[PDB]
Amino acid sequence: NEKLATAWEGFTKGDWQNEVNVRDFIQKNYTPYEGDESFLAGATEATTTLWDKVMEGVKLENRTHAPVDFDTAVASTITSHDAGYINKQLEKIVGLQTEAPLKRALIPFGGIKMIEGSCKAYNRELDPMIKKIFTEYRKTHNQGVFDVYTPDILRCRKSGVLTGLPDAYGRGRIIGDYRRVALYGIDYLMKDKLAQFTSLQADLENGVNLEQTIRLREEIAEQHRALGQMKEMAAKYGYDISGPATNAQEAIQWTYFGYLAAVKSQNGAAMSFGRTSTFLDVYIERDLKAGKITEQEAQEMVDHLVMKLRMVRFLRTPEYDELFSGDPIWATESIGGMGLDGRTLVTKNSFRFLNTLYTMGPSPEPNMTILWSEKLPLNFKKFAAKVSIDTSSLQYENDDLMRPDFNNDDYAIACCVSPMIVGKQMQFFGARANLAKTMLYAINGGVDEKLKMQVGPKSEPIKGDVLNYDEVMERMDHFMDWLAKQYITALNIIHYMHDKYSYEASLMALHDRDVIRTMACGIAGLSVAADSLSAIKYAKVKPIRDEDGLAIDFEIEGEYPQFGNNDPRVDDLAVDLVERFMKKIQKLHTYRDAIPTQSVLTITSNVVYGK
Amino acid sequence: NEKLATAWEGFTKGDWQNEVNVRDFIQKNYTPYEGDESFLAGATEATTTLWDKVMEGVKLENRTHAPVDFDTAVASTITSHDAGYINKQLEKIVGLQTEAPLKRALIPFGGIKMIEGSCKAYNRELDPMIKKIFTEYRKTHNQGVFDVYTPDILRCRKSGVLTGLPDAYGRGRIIGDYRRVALYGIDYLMKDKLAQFTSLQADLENGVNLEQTIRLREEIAEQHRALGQMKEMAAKYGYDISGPATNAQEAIQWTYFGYLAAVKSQNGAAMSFGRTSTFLDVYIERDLKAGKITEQEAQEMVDHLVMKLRMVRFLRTPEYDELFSGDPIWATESIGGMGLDGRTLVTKNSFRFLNTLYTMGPSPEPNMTILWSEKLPLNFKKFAAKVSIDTSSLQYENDDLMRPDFNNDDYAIACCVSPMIVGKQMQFFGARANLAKTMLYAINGGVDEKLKMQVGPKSEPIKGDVLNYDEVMERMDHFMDWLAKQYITALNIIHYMHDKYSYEASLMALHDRDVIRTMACGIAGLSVAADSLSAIKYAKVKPIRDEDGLAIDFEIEGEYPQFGNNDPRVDDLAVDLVERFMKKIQKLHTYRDAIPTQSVLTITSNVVYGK
Repeated sequence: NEKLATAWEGFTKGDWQNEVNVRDFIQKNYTPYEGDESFLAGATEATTTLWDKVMEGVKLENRTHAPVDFDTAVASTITSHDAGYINKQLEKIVGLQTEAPLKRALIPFGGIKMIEGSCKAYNRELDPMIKKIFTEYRKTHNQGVFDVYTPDILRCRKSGVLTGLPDAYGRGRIIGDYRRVALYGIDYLMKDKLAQFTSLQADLENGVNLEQTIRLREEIAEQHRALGQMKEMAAKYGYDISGPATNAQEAIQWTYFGYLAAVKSQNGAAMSFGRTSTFLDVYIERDLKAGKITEQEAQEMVDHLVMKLRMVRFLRTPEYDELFSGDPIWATESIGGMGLDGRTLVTKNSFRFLNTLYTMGPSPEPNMTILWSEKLPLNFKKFAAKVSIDTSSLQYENDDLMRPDFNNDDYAIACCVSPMIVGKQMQFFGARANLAKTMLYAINGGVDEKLKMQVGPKSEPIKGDVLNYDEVMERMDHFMDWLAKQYITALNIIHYMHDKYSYEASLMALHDRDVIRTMACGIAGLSVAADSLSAIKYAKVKPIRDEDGLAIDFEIEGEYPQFGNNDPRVDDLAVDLVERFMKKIQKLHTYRDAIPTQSVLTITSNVVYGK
Repeated sequence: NEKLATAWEGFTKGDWQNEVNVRDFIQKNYTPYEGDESFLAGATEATTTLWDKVMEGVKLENRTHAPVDFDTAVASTITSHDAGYINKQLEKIVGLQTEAPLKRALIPFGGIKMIEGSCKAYNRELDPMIKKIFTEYRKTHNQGVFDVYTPDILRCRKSGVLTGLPDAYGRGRIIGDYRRVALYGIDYLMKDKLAQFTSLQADLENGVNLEQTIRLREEIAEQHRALGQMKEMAAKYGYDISGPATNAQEAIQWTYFGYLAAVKSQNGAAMSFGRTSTFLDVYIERDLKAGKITEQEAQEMVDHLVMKLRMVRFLRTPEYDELFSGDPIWATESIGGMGLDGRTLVTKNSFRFLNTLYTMGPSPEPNMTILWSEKLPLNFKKFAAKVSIDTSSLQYENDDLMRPDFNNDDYAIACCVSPMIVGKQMQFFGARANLAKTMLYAINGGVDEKLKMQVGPKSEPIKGDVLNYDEVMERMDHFMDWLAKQYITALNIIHYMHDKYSYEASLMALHDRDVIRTMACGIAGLSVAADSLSAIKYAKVKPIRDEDGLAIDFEIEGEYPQFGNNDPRVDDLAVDLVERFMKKIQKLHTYRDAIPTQSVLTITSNVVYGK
């Protein structure tokens, strides 16, 4: 139409011009780079003054072991907060979660009891109103879940067999395609969602999957709505993103706004930023080959961009705060990799992103993992190696396994869960089922002796001396049957509720209509379970019981292979264990039919050429 | 328990003591009465002073054509309001919706736009907060529906083919069994709901109907919760209803509290009070045959009871206040009838209830319909007749058709919808589909000649200067196909949403676990459609056309049989029409599988006995 023309200028025509197909875009006109870091540009006085200003707050957090500041009366949404800056006139890319830098907000939808816990712990008071609103009017995810939980699930939760269950707040391991905002503009994305909404009208009237169709429709309505609040939010910062980004600054700013909306409305742990570097590099490259921008100017926008990314915070409590234990924010950016066609996806921008670890120093948070492949440009390989040595801040993943695995070169990383083709997959974060604890309970009739609690079904402890691997596994297998039911039942409830009371509209609005859902399951204490199993069949494992007969400790006469030592008879037990569980799980009904998956253990065949 | 023990003092054993079976109770120990109104007792000075006090407010409403007063900042719930009285020292039975008599409240869950409309119309201002809460935090029924509605449905609503759709507030034609509160006490009902909740565990874990089981569980959790807030509410009025009512005053007060909770949390039109008179009469009879109470004292409690019932109000808008199309409150009480065993269910209380039309004068609101049977005691028959002549306030229904029809003697009336066996049935209020308009559109190619807009699928208007019954019906039948899909699709959406955003927890908490749901469909303009069809096949109907060849009127030449008057050649058309539609409808998928029903036209083969 009107806008498209002005801003699409120079871009090699392709499907991405007809349907939301970011992937085709990038592939159609991005510039693979084999050069080296020489072209790089250093920091800026603005960038440095800004970073130092922020650093103040960080130092304050470390020293305090608490948030700089957080709301106690405002319920965050995409548009609840006014614009907020570190230094208006100094920022090239703008946008914060609240009005003040590092000031954490209240995102009540996940659960109110958590917010109370935060207020309590960091010694402040929750505005009685906010509590009333999310107790009597708007039910929270947390509350909804616990209303449906079974006594047994609660019981498993207490013992630890099931752990890390996202039932108190954001489940989030969702990667919305934020590049869309930039590449298409809100208006185009909103019209698209209307076509999606309308495409469901036949099924609705025909009664084909009635209730699921009604749900998908309401969800899309909310997506639409969210996209609209996105413009409102951006507007508060003097920007109108209704149309597609024109220059490299808007491209970056748009993409970030899409993410800012996510970070203002949801509080999940692994809301990856996605695969952006290369995408944005087509906008930067363009403005360079035209004289509109300067390489140092570019670097500066990137520096301000990741700077914000370093600033995203979430109000937690001591336990869950990234400080003590607590999973960190996982704004992950996947870099480089190779396209299915063989060309590398490494771009100038790739170097630019890594460069931020120099310009603004080393930082873990804008968690940048490299999509490593044996065929990445050497200069790039070397640089990463250099950067890693100097900042020890980069992460890596084998692109040579994933690319061919998904048969897609546009996937992104999401922490502690399988990768996802951006905008095409939705992954329900399951937590972890502890197979180590499961094994012990199996041995002890379902009881947790170090707690004197009957967790699983009542059965007889393993009698006799010197544990017999065959018997132990027989017991362990029947117990894994039970555990599979508890675990999947929990996840079924958790995600039904999270979809109802905390639908990630702003992010789902940046996914296709029908996304592939999977129940990302996880396992805890696998190595410990494998070792214990090993010892049982390669040594004299004399159980050491007590008054009641419960295995309290274990004597091992002999030697056995340990986990992490590439020895098959253990790595085999580990593998066996995993598949046994997943096989058990996969026989059960899962909410919305998301297929159970796992990423704790991957198996494969790879040819290594020597000489 | 001790509670039950003393409370059931004298009551005949039965299944009603080991489970919630109000029906068995009543049947097991109630006293059929064949006597006459002589035992009746007149009003009380308290009752009269109270009524007059109230009458003030009524006169105020009539003269003002507006509510006495209504909240503008408080969101009503079961416990949001403090106790409220007319005269705290005079009242024998207590409880009001808000703090002040006839002061209407805000029940935001159904939809906020309606509340705004009320504030606007009766010239007052809605507290900006309440609006924010039910727009950004808690989504309303109304909003949810309109997010899913199709453009087509919208057209039907605007043209009128579909009318009275409950998408702006309470659907309500729900009869919660309020006698339970009295007969069992809250604690017993709460424990019972926890057995119901727990009975769903197996299905949940086994994945049998996963998502429906999760829903039923959350719904029961809410029922439980609601029963709990019921105590809290009653507590504010100095009462503890955790245990079963002991005397006749508590029985009445308990039952009413159950209803008060419904009227404080929901705003549907036909929330019948149920079948209470006879039930309560076993409590009154008991306290009489023991000297604890006096016949005049009894009458007084009843007078205060129905008095409250006369006071229940709901904030609406002009176009929906009782006067205009505005459906009235339908606190209906079903009286008398016969039990399956032949004994009459008419009791001394039956007369007592009718008596309130004398003691406090004639009133339409505590809509008392008599479950008439040829076998009711003559004295009673005469009295009703007398009362009707003097107050013209009684309603009647044929018990001889319903009793045998449901094969149940414990059903209750719900206005403009089929009867329901108390506590066992849930009826989704569908509105009315206008078959008259449907017929005209059929004749006119889908065009509404009045608003000049295509509503149904485009087709050619019937050709010719004279209409041919066979052709008209052929067109009418294909059009009814379309209408059936749109109507049922609308209802599907309406009730999915109403279950999500306005679940009648306090009432559903007084129903069994699994209730039979039906899509109570209705028809508008049937007589008009029948007449028109008649004329087409028994006369000469020539249509007067407009510039687009649409029939804007008709000239009839000759006489045609008219509806009402038993001429079967018109009434057969009406019947044919109804079943044609219902047959069409019943082929479609309905939400939660509620079976479509209708009560606009009943067909019955009746056997009489002469001599």
